[PDB]
Amino acid sequence: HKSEVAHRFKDLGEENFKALVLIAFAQYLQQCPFEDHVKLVNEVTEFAKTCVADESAENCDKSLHTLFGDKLCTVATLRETYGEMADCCAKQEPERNECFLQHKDDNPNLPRLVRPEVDVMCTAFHDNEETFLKKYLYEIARRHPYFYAPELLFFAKRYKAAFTECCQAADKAACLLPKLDELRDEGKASSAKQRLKCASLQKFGERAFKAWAVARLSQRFPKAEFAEVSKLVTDLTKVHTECCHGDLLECADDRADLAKYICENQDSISSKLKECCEKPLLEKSHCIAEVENDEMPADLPSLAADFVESKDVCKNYAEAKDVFLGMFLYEYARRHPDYSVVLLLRLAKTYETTLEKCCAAADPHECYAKVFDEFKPLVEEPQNLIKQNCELFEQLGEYKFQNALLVRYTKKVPQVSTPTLVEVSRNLGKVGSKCCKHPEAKRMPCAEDYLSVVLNQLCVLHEKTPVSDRVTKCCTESLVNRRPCFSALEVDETYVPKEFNAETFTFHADICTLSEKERQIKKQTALVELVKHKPKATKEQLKAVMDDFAAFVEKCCKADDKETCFAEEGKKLVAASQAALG
Ligand SMILES: CCCCCCCCCCCCCC(=O)O
Repeated sequence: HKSEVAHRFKDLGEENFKALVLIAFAQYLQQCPFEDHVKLVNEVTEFAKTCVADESAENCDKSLHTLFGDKLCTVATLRETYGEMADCCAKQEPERNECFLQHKDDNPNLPRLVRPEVDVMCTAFHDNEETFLKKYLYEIARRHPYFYAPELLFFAKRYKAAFTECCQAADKAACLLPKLDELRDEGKASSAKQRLKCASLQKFGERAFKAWAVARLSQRFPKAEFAEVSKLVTDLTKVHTECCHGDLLECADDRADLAKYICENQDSISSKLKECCEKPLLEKSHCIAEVENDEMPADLPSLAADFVESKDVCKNYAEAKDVFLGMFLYEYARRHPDYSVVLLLRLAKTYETTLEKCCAAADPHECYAKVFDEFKPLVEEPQNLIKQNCELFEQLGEYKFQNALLVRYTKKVPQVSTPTLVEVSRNLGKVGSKCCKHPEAKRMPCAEDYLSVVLNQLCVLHEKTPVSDRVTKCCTESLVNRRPCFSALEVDETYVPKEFNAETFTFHADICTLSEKERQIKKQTALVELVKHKPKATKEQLKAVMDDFAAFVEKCCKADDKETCFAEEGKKLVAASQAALG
C-alpha cells in the first residue's frame, strides 16, 4: 500500500493500535516516565489518523521502522538518559533500528512491583479505568522487553475482565485475589516458555528444533500429509528464528502470513480450526497455537510394516536420512498424542542409532528387527512415574504432597539452598495438581509443558550460583536427557550433616497469626532444615516428629498463654526429637 501506518491502523483498530504503540515504546525506552509515553502514543495516533484520511499526507509513505526510529530519536534526554543508545541515531535505517534492538535490556534494575490492596485497586479502577490499566501495562512492558507485544495485550484484556467482575462482588478479595494469582502464574509460564524456545534454537540448532516441531505439529494435525507438515515445520522454523531475533514487525508479519496460509489450506490440515480462522487479525495466530488435537484418522496402518519389516528401509534411509527420520516421527507422533514430545524424540533418536549400526552389517533386516522391543522400556518409564506421583498426590493433598517432595529432593541435593528447595517443591506440587486432574490421555503432555519451565528456571539459578556438580550434569545435558537425569539422581551419601541450631527450631507465636501461605512456608522451611541436620532419618522417624510438631501448634496457638507455651512446650519437643532421631 501507499501508507503502511494507515494500513495497520485500519485493521488493528484505534483501541488496539494505541495499546500496542504504548507497549512498543515502553519496551525500548524503559527509563522514561509514563506521562512521557502517553504523549508519544497520542502523537503517533494522531499521525496515523492523518494518513487514514489521505495516504498521501507528508511522511505517510515512510516505512514503520523509519517512522518508529525517527520518533525514538526525537527524545531529548535520549543521550543523557540512555547514553550509548543515542549513538544509534547517527546510523541509517538499516543499522539504526538494528542498533536499537541491541541496546535492549532484558533484565533492567527496576523495583519489584508490589500488589496493592484490593479496595485501593478496585477504587483506582473505578475512577480512572484506562490510565489504571495502561499505567500497569507500561510497568509490565518495560520490565519484560522481549515479551511478544500482542500477547501482552491479550493478558491485559484478561485483567480488565477480572476487575470488571470482582469489583461488584460482595466479597471482592475472595473473587479477585485467586484470579490474579492465576493470571500471574500464567504470564510467568508464558514468559519462560518463550525464553526457553529461543535458547534451545540457539544451543541445539535447527535440526533439533525441526524434530521437536514435527512431532508437535503431527500430534495436532494427525490428518495432514507429511508434505503439509513438512511445509509448516519449515515456515514455523523461520517464524521462531525471526521472532527470537527481536524485530516486532518482522515477527508479526511472519506469524500473520503463516496463520492465513493455515486458514486457507484449512481443510488440508485440521477440522478444529473453525473458530480460530474466523477470528480477528490480532487473535488468529494465538488461537491456532492453542488449538486442540484433531481426531487422528481412524484408518491408520502399522509402523512395523514400513520401518521394521519391509526390505529397503536402509535403502530409503541412506537416500535421505533426515526426511526418513522425520517420516518416522510424523508417523509415530500423529499416532500418539498421549506421549510427550521429548518421549518421541527419545524414540526417534533410538531408531536412528539402530539404523546406523545395522545398515552396515551382513543381514540388516534382522539386525534392526527387534527395535520396537527397545521402545517398551523407554515408554513405560515416564508412564510409571505419572501414575505413582498422581496416586500419592491423591492420598495426601497438595500441601502434604509438596512436603513429600521436600523430603525427597532435600535428601538428593542437600547442598541446595533451603529457600530454593522450598520454592522448587512448591512449584512441582502445583504441577501435580494442574495435571493429575486430567485423564491418562493428556497427563504426560501436561507434565512436560510445566516441568520444562521449572527445570529451566531451576537451572538458570544454579547457573548464577553453582552448587552441585550433579545438578550441573543434568542441566547441561541434552534437553532430551534433562528430566530423566534428574529422576536418576540418588540420595547423596557424601553430604555431611549440619550442626544443630536451636534458633532454627525456635518458634514464637506469630505463626498462629500468619496466613496459610506463610504458616506453610514456615513449617516447610524447618522441614528442609530438619532433613539437612538428620539426613538418615526414616520416613517413620520423620512422620513422627512431624506429628508432634503438628499438635504442638494447636496446643500453643489455641491456648491462653502463647509465647510461654511456645517456649516451654517447645523446649520439650526439641529435647525429645533430638533424642528420637538419635
Ligand atoms: C532437631 C529436631 C527439631 C524438631 C523441629 C521439628 C520441625 C519439623 C517441621 C515439620 C512440620 C510439618 C508440617 C505439618 O505438620 O503440617
